[PDB]
Amino acid sequence: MAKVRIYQLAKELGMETQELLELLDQMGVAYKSHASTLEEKDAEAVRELVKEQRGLQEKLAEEERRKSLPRRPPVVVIMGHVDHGKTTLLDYLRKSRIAEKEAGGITQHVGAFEVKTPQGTVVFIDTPGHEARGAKVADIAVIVIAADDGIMPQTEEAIAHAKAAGAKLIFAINKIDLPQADPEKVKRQLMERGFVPEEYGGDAIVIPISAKTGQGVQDLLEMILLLAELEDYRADPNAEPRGVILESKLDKQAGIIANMLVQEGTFRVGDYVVAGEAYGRIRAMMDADGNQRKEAGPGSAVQVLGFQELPHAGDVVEWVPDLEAAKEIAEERKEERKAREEEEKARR
Ligand SMILES: Nc1nc2c(ncn2[C@@H]2O[C@H](COP(=O)(O)OP(=O)(O)OP(=O)(O)O)[C@@H](O)[C@H]2O)c(=O)[nH]1
Ligand SMILES: [Mg+2]
Repeated sequence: MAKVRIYQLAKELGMETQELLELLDQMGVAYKSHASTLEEKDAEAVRELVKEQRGLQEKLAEEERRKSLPRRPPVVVIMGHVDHGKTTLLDYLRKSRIAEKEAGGITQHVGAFEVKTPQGTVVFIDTPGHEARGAKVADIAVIVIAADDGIMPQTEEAIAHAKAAGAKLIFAINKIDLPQADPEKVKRQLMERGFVPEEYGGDAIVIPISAKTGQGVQDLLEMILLLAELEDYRADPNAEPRGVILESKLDKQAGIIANMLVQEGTFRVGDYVVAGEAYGRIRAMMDADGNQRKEAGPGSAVQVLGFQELPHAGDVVEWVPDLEAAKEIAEERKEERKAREEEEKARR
């Protein structure tokens, strides 16, 4: 130092000889060999210019990986005709989820539950129902058909709903344990309706299963996760929090509560949110496993406390910066709802 030789400075910077010589050439600093001596002006300039380029590349790298978003579990709705085994399938799926013991894990109903597999986690919507807009909830819809019954128009219509809901269809032929079961009949029904099973070279997905047995139900999961990978579901935990109201109700010893599914961003306790005209602050959050949750990320379905009113199902839960923002946004929707219902006076 004062003055330093190039081979010494290179050892300081953990740098290769030719690397530093290349760099010096760029800078316009003349030398002879790496044995040559550097002026302190040049040396300090090198020390600094090395810092820039290094930090910059780490900056370029860090901002490159964040460009790639974390994945999210698939959200799955189960549908079908009455008696076709919908509920039993749902109920079974719960039972397979804790294969261990009580509890622990109060297993409270947050409007959805998660089935964790060695492949990955699947989010199943658990709530009514028959289904009788709103915001997109399920990525995947599972259309259940009894093998001993087959395709009713009810099933046909539950199919067209999921297509209007933008959900990828998965057909499950159920009750295959019955002697009067006819899975082939159902395939022909699906085909004549324009859904061609993969085995026949079409894009339709058909998994035979028994909600009674548990037979092939494992296959159904692997396929969901499979199609999930095909669709590559992902969400940004850092975006402005966005979610959807599954169900909202009243526990008299509690008061207004809401079951919410998180889609984008991360909700936290203390956040102000507005769902439709409903709003409030988040006092607490509780998951399917019962834990009191500080934060909720995409795929998380949680119990929410602190809404002022009961929010409508399927409404979008959206983060807001403060209480005054919640009021104004929620109120503005009320005015239009009110006044446009007086547009519903005449003549409609
Ligand atoms: N043999 C057989 N019976 C089943 C199977 N799955 C469901 N069931 C029977 O189907 C009957 C009613 O179907 P659920 O499982 O309750 O489905 P669900 O509640 O009727 O569905 P929705 O009426 O549309 O609400 C029950 O008696 C079940 O025992 C199955 O995989 N095999
Ligand atoms: Mg039922």
